[PDB]
Amino acid sequence: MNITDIREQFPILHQQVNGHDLVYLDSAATSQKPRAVIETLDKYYNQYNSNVHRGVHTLGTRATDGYEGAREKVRKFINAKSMAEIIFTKGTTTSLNMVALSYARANLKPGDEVVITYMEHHANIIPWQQAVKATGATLKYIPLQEDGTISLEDVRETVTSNTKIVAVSHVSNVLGTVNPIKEMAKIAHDNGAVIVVDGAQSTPHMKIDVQDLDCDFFALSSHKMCGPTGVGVLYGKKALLENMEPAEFGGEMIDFVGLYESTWKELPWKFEAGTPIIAGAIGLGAAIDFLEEIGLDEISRHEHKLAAYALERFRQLDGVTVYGPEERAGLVTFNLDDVHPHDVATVLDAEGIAVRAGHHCAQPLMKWLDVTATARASFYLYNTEEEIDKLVEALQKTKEYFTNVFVDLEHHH
Amino acid sequence: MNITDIREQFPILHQQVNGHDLVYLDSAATSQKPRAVIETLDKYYNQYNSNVHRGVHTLGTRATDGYEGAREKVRKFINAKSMAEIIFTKGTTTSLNMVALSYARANLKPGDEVVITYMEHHANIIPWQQAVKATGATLKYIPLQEDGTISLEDVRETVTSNTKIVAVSHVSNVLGTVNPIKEMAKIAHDNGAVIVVDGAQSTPHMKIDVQDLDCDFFALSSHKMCGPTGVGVLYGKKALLENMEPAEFGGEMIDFVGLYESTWKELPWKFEAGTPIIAGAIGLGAAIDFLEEIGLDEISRHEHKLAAYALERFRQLDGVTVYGPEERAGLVTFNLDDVHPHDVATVLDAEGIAVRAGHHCAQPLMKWLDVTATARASFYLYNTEEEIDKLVEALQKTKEYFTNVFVDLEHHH
Ligand SMILES: Cc1ncc(COP(=O)(O)O)c(/C=N/[C@H](CS)C(=O)O)c1O
Ligand SMILES: Cc1ncc(COP(=O)(O)O)c(/C=N/[C@H](CS)C(=O)O)c1O
Repeated sequence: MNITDIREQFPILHQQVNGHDLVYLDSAATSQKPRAVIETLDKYYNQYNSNVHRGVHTLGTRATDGYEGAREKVRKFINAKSMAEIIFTKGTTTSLNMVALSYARANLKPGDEVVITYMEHHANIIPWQQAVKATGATLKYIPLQEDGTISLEDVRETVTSNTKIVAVSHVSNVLGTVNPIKEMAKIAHDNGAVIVVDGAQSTPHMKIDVQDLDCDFFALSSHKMCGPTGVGVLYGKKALLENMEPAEFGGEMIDFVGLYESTWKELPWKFEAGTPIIAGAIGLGAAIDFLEEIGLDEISRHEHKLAAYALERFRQLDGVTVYGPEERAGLVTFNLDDVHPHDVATVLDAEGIAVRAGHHCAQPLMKWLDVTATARASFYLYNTEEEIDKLVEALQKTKEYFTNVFVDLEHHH
Repeated sequence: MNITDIREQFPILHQQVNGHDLVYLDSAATSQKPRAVIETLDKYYNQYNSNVHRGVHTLGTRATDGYEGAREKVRKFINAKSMAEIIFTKGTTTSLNMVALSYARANLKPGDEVVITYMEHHANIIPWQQAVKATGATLKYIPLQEDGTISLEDVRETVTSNTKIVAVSHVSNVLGTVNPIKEMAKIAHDNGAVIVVDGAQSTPHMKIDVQDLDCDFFALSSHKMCGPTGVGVLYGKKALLENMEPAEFGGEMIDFVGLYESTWKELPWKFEAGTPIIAGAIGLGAAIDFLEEIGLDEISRHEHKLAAYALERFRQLDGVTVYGPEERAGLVTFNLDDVHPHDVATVLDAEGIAVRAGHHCAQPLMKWLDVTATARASFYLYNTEEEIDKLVEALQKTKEYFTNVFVDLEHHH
């Protein structure tokens, strides 16, 4: 795995910001794309764009074969058994809302529980809050251990015979924790519940095999895994999708439409109403080909190396707190003592470094952490240890800078 | 308006299919894109892709300014009063489903009516069938005149004081009829109902001014108007959106998230959950700049010329039926006597010509027309009368060809 040759494929990395080489450490907010994906979108619009299915003309057939070809690439990439289980959506958030509307609101009654965790992103909280309110069910939270991991004993305790859905992140976008999803799915299934996995932050960075995880649903976003914006996938086991009703209705997802009643197409098209995200899905297929050629296990190994390096170097800084466990995915969320993280991010961008500040769409977790906001640097296959050095040197300088302005200000008054 | 200079901007037009120059007459299924839009997507991914809002770093700020900049371009393009009324969605179909879920299912009771028309596309039928079933309301259809137009007297008769929603196409994707939306909105409003306008086939081809139409909601798709796939808009009057709940829930559309309850952001972001369709929406902004530079009234005038030319030349063909009115948008749906339209489309694609065959997502209309399927040639700003000549010459040849094989076959047996 040669990071020079990989970085050469991403045109956006090669520019300056504020007079310094760009150091992009915000891939958990969104990833950058390689020429193979951008040129796949260009070839689509320059050569074979047309609407898909009912192919009667040559371009239509090429676009349809491109779109359904990318569906098979996704199926193989997450090792689903069938294309019927792969639905294209606009992103993880819409995929999780479809499960909450079509599966939860059909299957919850008073007394039933949906169980989630305090580290969930909003997209894997709010649809369940609304689904339990619609149905009179109960929402419950699995508690976290002090390092931000989940114990399977707390899972066993929280999940009961009244639990119908457990919904949990594969990897946290704030703590970097990799949750024990395969063992959580066994506990859910032992209690008669399904498990819904939010895979937005695991899919780009490590191999996913839905048959080994035995998850009932799994959701992911293209824009975090070198693919186009505006596209995602919902995987669900075929026997559950077959019994769920559509979340949206219109052309392409019907078989017969009468004045008052309609019948639906087979899977997966039952869940894809209207003209689909044709270019984006073909571009996500190209992103998967690109990542597979590098190797997801190679990419996870490089991120293990960068995360171990970063946590060591952050422990060299005084006055910095990092949240979450030592064993983790490729990201570090932190705060500097006495500097607001938005000001940390502002000053780092003046040195060319892009990180994110705020609650990262996880307000209940920030409350658990007893902070109002954090800064996060996150890594992917095109980042290097030299970029981590630049980050830790800039945080040192930021600390000294805010120390010096404070000392100066205090002496002034 | 110079069609040579416009066609030079669309790289896809310049190729052969089956050894003949491509003649693309399927823009009502999807439009082709000019280099200005494809290069806007390339510049986004090559230079300033990042996630949007809470901008702390330079690329994030550029992408956010691009995305919200395209929102203002849309506002001005349809003459909405505020960006709060412009919501980005994945397409017309999702925009109409959001009104059916968030407005209709909140506002219908037994005895209330939703009124639509027999020429509606499925995307403006099925969400209302489901919304009235969910609520116990009643679905009613405005009947059509014999040429496939709607009389305002039938509108007045169908719409009653129990009607809460009238939903109607601006332009039919099969008949080419341009419906009298501004006068239908007055009739709806006089009865206490809102009007929902499906503008998928009008927006690409003629100026839209939502203040003059006085529509309460209006839905459109980027891919039909020279823009990227996977993106659309829902416009709704601000006072109606402010009272509607979100259709999907997650990050970006909240203000506060507690364990069990959340509060929503202001408009329009209340309706945009999760990472948005960043590249696609910036590319739809480029498509609008491109169309505005040509002039929507110029484009409508060129399509009036092509449609008048086509209807005259089709009346030169024996054994061909065209459906719908003489005054129409830029499309012609037809059948050849005794040839199935799928075989018409197959044979035309052997001469390089792309048209569409089937029910065009309007099965109740096909039943009204007493056919099971039709062929459709549809035009846009890059098509010419020479392409119509090629179409009518090929239909003549198709007719003779099927005549000759039949005569031959009959003599054989
Ligand atoms: C664990 C996890 N779950 C769901 C989401 C929502 O994904 P999206 O915004 O692509 O719909 C995300 C996206 N998180 C944001 C922006 S992707 C971030 O971490 O900056 C996520 O990380
Ligand atoms: C009048 C009208 N209403 C709604 C739609 C659905 O638009 P989309 O598929 O972009 O969600 C369409 C799209 N019609 C199809 C494919 S765009 C066609 O006519 O071939 C339409 O024409």
